[PDB]
Amino acid sequence: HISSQQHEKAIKSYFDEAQTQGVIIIKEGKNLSTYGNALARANKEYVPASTFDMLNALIGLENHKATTNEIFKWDGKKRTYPMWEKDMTLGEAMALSAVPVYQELARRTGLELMQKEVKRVNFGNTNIGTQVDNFWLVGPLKITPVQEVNFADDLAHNRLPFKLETQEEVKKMLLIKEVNGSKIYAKSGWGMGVTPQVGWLTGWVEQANGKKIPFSLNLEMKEGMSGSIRNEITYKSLENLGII
Ligand SMILES: C[C@@H](O)[C@H]1C(=O)N2C(C(=O)O)=C(S[C@@H]3CN[C@H](C(N)=O)C3)[C@H](C)[C@H]12
Repeated sequence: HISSQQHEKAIKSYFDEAQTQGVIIIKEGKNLSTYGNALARANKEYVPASTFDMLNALIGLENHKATTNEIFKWDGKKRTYPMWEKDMTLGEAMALSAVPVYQELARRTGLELMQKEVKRVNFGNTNIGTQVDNFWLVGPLKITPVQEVNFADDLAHNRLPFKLETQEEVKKMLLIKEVNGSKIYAKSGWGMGVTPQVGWLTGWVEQANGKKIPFSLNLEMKEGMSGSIRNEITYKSLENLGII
């Protein structure tokens, strides 16, 4: 019905109007489409930031460093975001993007096991360096938007090298919206200790019929933008292409 010229124009506009630069890669079956107002970002490397939480969770549960019911006690230190100053499960930590909890998990896994697991899964550039607790925030781990949607495709279809149980455990943590009768599973990332800042929203749509449509939005965050513009742009784009 609508031409691809209009889809492309509309999706470019969503990025234009938020005063950023970025892309969203969508995958339908085995076919990858690139949209936004900066198409050349697609194969450039950025730190994954809290998008890593997904894999971190996978590794931790697979290797029995945590339980889905386990309560990570707040240590009582002042937290940069007060929504973090509480006890939570990996699940609650996923929604809140509670880095302290994910750092605990990283420490439990340990640098050695972390390095092996990330080679094994072949995630991004696969280098995690020497600091087990911040590699996903400031480097040297980097990944492309194309890689991210492929990782999201793997996970949506349970193709990652981990028990099915582990995958389902981690996926249940990822539900962020129900729209129309479709479900949006995804994780945000905001890389604040890199210059310029990067923003991510990776996951998939599970439609009523059962098909799964993976996506990765990636754009530059600039000082004093709201994090939800990542969501908003993603939603409009999925809706423009009638994926929701
Ligand atoms: C919407 C917004 O308030 C909140 C949110 O969501 N964000 C995310 C996210 O999507 O990864 C983070 S992560 C954190 C920021 N500083 C840490 C760092 N060294 O980069 C990592 C914020 C808490 C920001």
